[PDB]
Amino acid sequence: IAARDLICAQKFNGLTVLPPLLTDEMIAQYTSALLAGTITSGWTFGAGAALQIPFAMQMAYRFNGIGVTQNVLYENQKLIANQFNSAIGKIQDSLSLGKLQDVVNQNAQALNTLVKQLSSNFGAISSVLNDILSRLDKVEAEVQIDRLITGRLQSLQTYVTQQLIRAAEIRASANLAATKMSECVLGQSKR
Amino acid sequence: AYTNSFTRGVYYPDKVFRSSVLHSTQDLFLPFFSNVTWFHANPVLPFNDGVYFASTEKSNIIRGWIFGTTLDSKTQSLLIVNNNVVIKVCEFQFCNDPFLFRVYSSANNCTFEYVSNLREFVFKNIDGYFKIYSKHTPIDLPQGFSALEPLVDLPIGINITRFQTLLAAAAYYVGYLQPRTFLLKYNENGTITDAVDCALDPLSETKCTLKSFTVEKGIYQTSNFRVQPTESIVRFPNITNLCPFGEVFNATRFASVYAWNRKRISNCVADYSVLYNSASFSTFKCYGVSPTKLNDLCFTNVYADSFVIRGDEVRQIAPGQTGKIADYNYKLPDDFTGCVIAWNSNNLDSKVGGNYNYLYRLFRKSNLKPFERDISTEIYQAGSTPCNGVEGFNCYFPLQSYGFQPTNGVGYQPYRVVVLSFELLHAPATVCGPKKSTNLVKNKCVNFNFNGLTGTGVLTESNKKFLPFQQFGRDIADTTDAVRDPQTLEILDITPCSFGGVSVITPGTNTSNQVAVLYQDVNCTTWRVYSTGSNVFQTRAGCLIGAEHVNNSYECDIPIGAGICASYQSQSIIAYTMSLGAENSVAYSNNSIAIPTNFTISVTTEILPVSMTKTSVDCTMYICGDSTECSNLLLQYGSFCTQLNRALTGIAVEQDKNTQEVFAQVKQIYKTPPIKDFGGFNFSQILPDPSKPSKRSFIEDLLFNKVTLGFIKQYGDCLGDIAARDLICAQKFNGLTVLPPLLTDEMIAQYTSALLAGTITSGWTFGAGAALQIPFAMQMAYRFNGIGVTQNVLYENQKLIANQFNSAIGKIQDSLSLGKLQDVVNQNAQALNTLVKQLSSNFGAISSVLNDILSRLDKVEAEVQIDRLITGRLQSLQTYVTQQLIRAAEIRASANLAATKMSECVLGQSKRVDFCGKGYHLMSFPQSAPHGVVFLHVTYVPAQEKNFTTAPAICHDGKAHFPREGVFVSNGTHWFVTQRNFYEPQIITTDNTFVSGNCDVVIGIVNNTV
Amino acid sequence: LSETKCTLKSFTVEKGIYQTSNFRVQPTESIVRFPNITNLCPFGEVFNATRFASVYAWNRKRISNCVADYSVLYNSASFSTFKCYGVSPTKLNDLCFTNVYADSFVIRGDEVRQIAPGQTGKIADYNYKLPDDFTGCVIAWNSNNLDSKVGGNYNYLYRLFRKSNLKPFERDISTEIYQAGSTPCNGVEGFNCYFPLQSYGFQPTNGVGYQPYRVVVLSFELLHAPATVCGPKKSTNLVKNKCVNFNFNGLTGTGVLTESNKKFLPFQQFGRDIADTTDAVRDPQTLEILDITPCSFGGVSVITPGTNTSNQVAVLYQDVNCTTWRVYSTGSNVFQTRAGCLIGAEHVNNSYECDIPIGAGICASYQSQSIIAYTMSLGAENSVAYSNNSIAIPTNFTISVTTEILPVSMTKTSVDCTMYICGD
Amino acid sequence: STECSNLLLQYGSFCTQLNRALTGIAVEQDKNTQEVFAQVKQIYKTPPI
Ligand SMILES: CCCCC/C=C\C/C=C\CCCCCCCC(=O)O
Ligand SMILES: CCCCC/C=C\C/C=C\CCCCCCCC(=O)O
Ligand SMILES: *[C@@H]1O[C@H](CO)[C@@H](O)[C@H](O)[C@H]1NC(C)=O
Ligand SMILES: *[C@@H]1O[C@H](CO)[C@@H](O)[C@H](O)[C@H]1NC(C)=O
Ligand SMILES: *[C@@H]1O[C@H](CO)[C@@H](O)[C@H](O)[C@H]1NC(C)=O
Ligand SMILES: *[C@@H]1O[C@H](CO)[C@@H](O)[C@H](O)[C@H]1NC(C)=O
Ligand SMILES: *[C@@H]1O[C@H](CO)[C@@H](O)[C@H](O)[C@H]1NC(C)=O
Ligand SMILES: *[C@@H]1O[C@H](CO)[C@@H](O)[C@H](O)[C@H]1NC(C)=O
Ligand SMILES: *[C@@H]1O[C@H](CO)[C@@H](O)[C@H](O)[C@H]1NC(C)=O
Ligand SMILES: *[C@@H]1O[C@H](CO)[C@@H](O)[C@H](O)[C@H]1NC(C)=O
Ligand SMILES: *[C@@H]1O[C@H](CO)[C@@H](O)[C@H](O)[C@H]1NC(C)=O
Ligand SMILES: *[C@@H]1O[C@H](CO)[C@@H](O)[C@H](O)[C@H]1NC(C)=O
Ligand SMILES: *[C@@H]1O[C@H](CO)[C@@H](O)[C@H](O)[C@H]1NC(C)=O
Ligand SMILES: *[C@@H]1O[C@H](CO)[C@@H](O)[C@H](O)[C@H]1NC(C)=O
Ligand SMILES: *[C@@H]1O[C@H](CO)[C@@H](O)[C@H](O)[C@H]1NC(C)=O
Ligand SMILES: *[C@@H]1O[C@H](CO)[C@@H](O)[C@H](O)[C@H]1NC(C)=O
Ligand SMILES: *[C@@H]1O[C@H](CO)[C@@H](O)[C@H](O)[C@H]1NC(C)=O
Ligand SMILES: *[C@@H]1O[C@H](CO)[C@@H](O)[C@H](O)[C@H]1NC(C)=O
Repeated sequence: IAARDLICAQKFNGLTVLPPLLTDEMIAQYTSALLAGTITSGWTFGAGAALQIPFAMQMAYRFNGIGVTQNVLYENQKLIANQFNSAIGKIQDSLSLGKLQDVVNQNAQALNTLVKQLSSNFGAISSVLNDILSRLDKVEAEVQIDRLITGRLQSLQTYVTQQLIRAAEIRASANLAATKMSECVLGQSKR
Repeated sequence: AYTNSFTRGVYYPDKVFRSSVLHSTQDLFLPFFSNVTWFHANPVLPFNDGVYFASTEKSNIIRGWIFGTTLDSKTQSLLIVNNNVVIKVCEFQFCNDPFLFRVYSSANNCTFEYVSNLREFVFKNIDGYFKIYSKHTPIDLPQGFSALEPLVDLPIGINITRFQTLLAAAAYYVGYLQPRTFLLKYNENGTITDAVDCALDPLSETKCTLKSFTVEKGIYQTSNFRVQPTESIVRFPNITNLCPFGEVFNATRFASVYAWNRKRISNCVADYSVLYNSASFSTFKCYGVSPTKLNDLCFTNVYADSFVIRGDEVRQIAPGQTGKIADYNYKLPDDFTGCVIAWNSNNLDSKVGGNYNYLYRLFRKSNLKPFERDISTEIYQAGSTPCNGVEGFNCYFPLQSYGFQPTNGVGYQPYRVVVLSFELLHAPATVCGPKKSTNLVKNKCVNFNFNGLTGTGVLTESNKKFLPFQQFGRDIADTTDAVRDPQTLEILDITPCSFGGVSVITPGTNTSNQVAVLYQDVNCTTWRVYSTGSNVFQTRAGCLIGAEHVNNSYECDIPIGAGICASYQSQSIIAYTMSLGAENSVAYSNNSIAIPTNFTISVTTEILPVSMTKTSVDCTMYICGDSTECSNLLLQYGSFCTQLNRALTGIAVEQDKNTQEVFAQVKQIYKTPPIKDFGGFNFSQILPDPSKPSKRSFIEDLLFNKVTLGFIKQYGDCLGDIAARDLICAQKFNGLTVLPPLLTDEMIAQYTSALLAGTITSGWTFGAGAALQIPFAMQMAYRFNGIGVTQNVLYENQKLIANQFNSAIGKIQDSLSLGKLQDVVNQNAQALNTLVKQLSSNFGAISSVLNDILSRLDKVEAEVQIDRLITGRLQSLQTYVTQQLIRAAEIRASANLAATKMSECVLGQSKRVDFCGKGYHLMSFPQSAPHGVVFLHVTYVPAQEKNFTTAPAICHDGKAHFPREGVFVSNGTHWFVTQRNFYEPQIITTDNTFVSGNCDVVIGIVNNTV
Repeated sequence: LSETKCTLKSFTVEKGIYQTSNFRVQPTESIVRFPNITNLCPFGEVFNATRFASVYAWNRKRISNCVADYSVLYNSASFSTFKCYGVSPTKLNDLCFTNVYADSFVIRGDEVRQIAPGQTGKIADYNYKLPDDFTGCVIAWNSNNLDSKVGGNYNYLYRLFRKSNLKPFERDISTEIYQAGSTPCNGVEGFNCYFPLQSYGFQPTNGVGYQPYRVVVLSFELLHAPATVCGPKKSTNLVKNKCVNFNFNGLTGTGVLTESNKKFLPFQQFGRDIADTTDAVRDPQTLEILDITPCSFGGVSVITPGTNTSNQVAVLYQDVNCTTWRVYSTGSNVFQTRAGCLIGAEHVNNSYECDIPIGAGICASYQSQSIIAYTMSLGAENSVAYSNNSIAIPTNFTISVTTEILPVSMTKTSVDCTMYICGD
Repeated sequence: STECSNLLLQYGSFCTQLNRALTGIAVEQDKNTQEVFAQVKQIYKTPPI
């Protein structure tokens, strides 16, 4: 069963995956707290104590924010609510995400090619240590084992360098997402 | 009968002086915390790989030792005895009870002779050398750490498996040694004072990896779970006969070279030791295999080729030779695997008068191909004219005859030649060798040898169907994973027996010595662990052993994974689930609102790196030192140092650019105000202090002492032994240097003081051109208008606001008693230190010192080693440069963020949420720090809210009215209109209101009077 | 400037500052320090002995306190085999050797190929074996004139049967009968049992492959511990506080020798650092201990206005404090900064903007015409007339247009690896 | 293989380096998640009405 799993083929050769510290349920808990705060309090909770305010009055504030008078909202409340409900319905209808899948695909591909590069000779007489050691004595075997060692070390070094570059990219994206959460969800943006 | 050693038994591995260092070595050591045996006041004990001996005596009772295999007169034994120190190697005949001088009865021929309160000895036997280390120590085995020093090494050259003690009211101890890895500590004087056994505990593995005797609180990854092989297996086919050595090597008459003979070998056992008493070979050379492995292998397609040639043509039977025989008679491939055997036969093939029975080919149009035979007899044309049979002046008969007389020179004597060709380790094989098979063992980690293929692992029954011509099966990584048993013909799968990840959690060695272990691939709900215990907690990250579970939820202390953390509390380690935060709720309704009635002024600090250290490298000095030979060999890699230096120079200029674009935003320098009277606001703690050797403020001074880090280091400064501990001019004796920043710290402080003066005297006008003066209180009133509060609110609470600001700015300097800035320094130091440390690697050569290599080998033999060293060291430098580039990019991102923050938070008022602090931003002050910048953010925070009833609109007389600013609130009886961020009710009248409705459509309208 | 030109691989240089090689120093003279020994090594007793031992009971003797001048063998001894393993034959005259043993025996002509680290056969298996990590030399020569007698010399024996292979440098001198059929063999012989030892029959009229050969094996260690067997080199005086070339007991190198304060234990001769290079040594004659320091140290930089403007340059020595001789050349003007010592530029007292950055707040520029060094200026000095009842308000305005430039893309490339690496 | 394990010790300062880099990445990921999602330390209930 180890000859087809492709996961414990990785970890029979020393490659392992570590779990995240926060579980998906805890993340969903955080997002639910954010939604409850923004719906009940407006943008007050993002600056200290959360103050309650009726939702229609909050949307009137947000209309004053974009340069329209608040009586325009109160005279079209039902049309606005219907439009919002229909729009969210369309959003969930459409859902029947390649940016997120690309990261997973890249990580899997990197680990799999790392496993695959173990069949190279690197200039020796074979890529199997046991075959080399079954036929040659110590002095004649060091010369081949050293070539294999150098090849596999440079494989690992290449993998680590690529991982560092990808991590820097992901950090840039995470900083952008944090700023978006801070400025679009906890307040109204003018940019 | 049994005792415990703790840290007893350690010797100097080498004879080289070291001091102030930690060194890691592998040798045969007595394992830490092992059980030794106790003998009171003799028996015969084994001698496995070496012995640790100790004797606590008071009257010189222990006297000596005897070593050997059997202690009779059929083998040699070693006697060491005091009585005069006497050392002999003889064929002694010993007694059952030897005591001291009736120790032995006879002494046959000898090959070695030398007659000449806690005593510790170590004995070893390597390469015919009996090595002894010893030490004495004045005072139930005691405790402590002492290191034994080399005593003697004797060339006895005997085989030892047992030993015994010689006795004339004492005790002695016996422990056995195993190959281990130790981390020893040398002190200032060169004495070994401490050691760590790496293969004892996971904590010991962590200590050996960190190369330190202390560990800081955290969680560390250790080696994967390892399992040892229990036993060994041999499985060859069943064969009885012996290979036909007599028919090949003892044949009556051999063939001619031009018609060499070939025969196949199969179904036999290759036991060539039967040739030792009858055949001596002048040539025996093998190509694809070592001569010392032949007894362990099996061979697939075995052919033997025989012929006869003359004495000095034997050198032509080799893969790549030219000559008469190699060209026209017999050629070997370049990829030949086999053996060539030749021996002189002047007694059989020589006759008086001349033997003319052996021929060879002298003329041919073109060279043969490997293993091609040509037995033609057609005349040879050598003049480009017809050659129809007749001979002479153009035509020769191709074949010539050897003439072998008994009285020739050795170069013209007959030689018999055999060539054996075979294949190894790919297909089924019927010519095995003289090894004996054993039983087949399944479902255990064992050592196996299947038809010469050796390995380790677990064997299981398989379901694959090999074709008859296949014997092995390979995986995608090119390793064998299936095999066919050569006797039962069943097929087995081979699986490795090492699997699973392991981690160790520690609170710090300076706190406690207890640890927890996480097994990441185990479900205890279980035996794949080093040790079980009283408490075993199962998580979804693995199985944790050594920590107690609890049901309450704290914040995280040490992250373990999947929502579980650990901490240290009679005192134990506990595991819990991390809490996200407090549990709160909001009293929401459709006609209720809360409005603040008071406020607080808060000051918070933010820290950002701006720069890192600039370095340069002299590659010739790092790679070659000062060897002219190495310097001349390095020129064949010349296009690789300029590249590294270009990258480093780019980084070095980038750092100064970062500092310039963060701090030199204003080119006008504003002097500090001569009179400091700003509506009652105290700035003395952040303005420049002129009563110091610098112009740094109080807070800046507190900041600069909180980071531990430019200087001129002279040659005479660390000339001599002082270079062996500085750790800085150890770097720069190898070509690594640090360049100073272009702007000094005083200049940076000058820029920050100009910024503060501008912002305190001008507001935000100086960041857009000419700086215009304005009283500070009016500036604060403007900043209050900025966040949506009226300016009269500021003017009526000026004393309270000023007092709050002063107390808040005092709290910051109180608290200052910065790991983000220290991390950069630590990383930059560590990288260079490991670069210096990597110069002790061999990289595959015979030594890591150029001078040692060049003191013993000459040019041609020395290039082969110097080139390996050069490749390794170039790789080290390239790795360092790449990591530096990545870190520089990260620092550039941080510096750009700091520049934007200086431009938007300090030179103006920000509307972006949570960009210049927490709350509603008012204003910001920068301070300079080592390699970074610190921002003091001042924000407005509403407080002390109260409840009110609210309506969206008010209907007077059939018309709708809207507040036009703020909200309508009611305190139970009356209706007022107020502002959002501060309670300030007023009368609802026609100027604070506008009418744009008919009072028929607004939901929630409440009618009142205006 | 020439080093900069060679590094850039160009005959022109643009205005700026360039890093050059570190400050190098040449060694003045050479030193040799061996121990004091008078005697000559016993070549006659080993190579000229009347009778050697058998291969199964080979002989071994220790060599110490002598000088190895093997040129004395040229007059009398010709060798058919001489091979060395851990060292080159042309370096033997400059080295010292630590633990020297000589092992001697006699074998037949065609077995000499079996005295090597990884050989198989009768002698390598049952009689005499070498390690895989052997460091030493093997010497063999024909001796048909001494060990051959008419009718057959039967004094030399070897072992033909043994249960298992010998370990390296192991001797076996037993005489017990050998069991070859798995039946009791209590002394009697025949059809299952053999006496383990066989005898060479050496007659003068044999083939060269059946003639006697005398074999000596020398084993020693190099460059780790104290040594008493040295080559025929002559010592010189000890020189301190100068960069010299040294040869201490065969270990060669360069640097400065200084008196030390370390106490080696009697069994130690050298000392190492974390980098695994030798740092301390013990003089083999006075028994004092010296420290070895490299004599190359310090960074150097060159400031140039551009070769198309002028050929004159300034040099910054980054590890020198002229307030001074660790410089290539002195000059009329020398300026001391906290970045190093600058030689070839005139200091001035007025402050400009930066032109060429030097470090720690100092820049340089081209001024009859010379290079000048000053401290960069941060900008103009202004002030604000602040009071508690005053304000300034603009009365006019200006419209300004400014430019900003940003990169968006770079060039796209591809590679054919087979074409770059292997051509065709 | 014990032989390869004993031969690899002449390259011992190259595994710790790789592992340090990977550990840095691993902690960076958890930091990213915290700084994106755990912005508010107060947990608010979903409204009852
Ligand atoms: C009697 C023991 C002498 C050994 C002294 C110790 C080390 C000398 C090492 C190598 C020198 C080889 C000496 C044998 C003569 C070499 C052949 C020649 O003459 O060119
Ligand atoms: C005719 C039998 C063919 C040999 C069997 C096939 C393969 C065995 C390969 C090598 C071992 C035999 C080498 C000949 C003996 C020389 C070694 C010695 O005695 O010094
Ligand atoms: C050792 O002594 C025994 C007994 O006389 C003798 O047979 C044997 O040949 C001797 N061997 C050696 C090497 O001296
Ligand atoms: C070790 O060296 C120090 C100086 O480095 C010295 O003070 C101390 O006495 C020495 N220890 C001894 C001699 O035991
Ligand atoms: C060859 O045959 C002869 C005579 O039968 C025998 O004495 C000798 O030992 C044999 N040698 C080999 C190598 O078979
Ligand atoms: C094989 O035969 C062809 C034609 O008969 C000839 O040209 C060629 O030389 C031969 N090969 C060899 C190796 O002689
Ligand atoms: C070897 O013996 C076993 C019985 O122990 C038998 O099954 C097997 O067939 C024999 N060898 C081969 C190649 O079949
Ligand atoms: C562990 O084993 C138990 C018992 O079968 C099972 O319920 C559980 O799903 C397994 N996995 C974990 C993570 O506990
Ligand atoms: C607001 O808080 C301050 C304390 O900072 C207090 O002195 C003041 O009385 C409070 N105002 C009211 C109206 O309670
Ligand atoms: C400002 O604070 C300092 C620090 O305590 C204090 O000495 C000074 O008196 C304060 N300013 C005034 C005007 O009191
Ligand atoms: C407002 O009322 C809610 C419940 O109606 C209460 O929980 C809250 O504490 C009140 N506000 C204040 C400031 O007390
Ligand atoms: C509400 O306001 C009215 C009008 O100012 C006042 O008479 C009454 O006392 C207030 N009630 C409370 C609870 O403040
Ligand atoms: C307020 O509106 C209600 C609903 O039409 C009406 O009955 C009531 O009389 C109004 N109040 C006043 C004071 O006009
Ligand atoms: C061996 O001794 C003889 C006679 O004493 C002498 O002639 C010969 O030169 C010596 N050979 C050596 C010392 O190699
Ligand atoms: C050493 O002695 C033991 C027991 O006497 C024996 O089994 C082993 O074969 C001997 N070693 C050698 C290399 O003969
Ligand atoms: C060598 O001679 C010196 C005197 O020049 C003497 O001090 C020294 O002891 C001699 N050699 C040794 C090893 O002592
Ligand atoms: C250079 O030497 C002078 C003379 O002693 C000394 O005052 C100064 O501190 C040293 N360092 C620098 C950077 O000038
Ligand atoms: C303002 O500047 C313009 C020149 O751009 C000038 O023509 C105009 O007279 C100025 N206004 C006053 C009031 O001086």
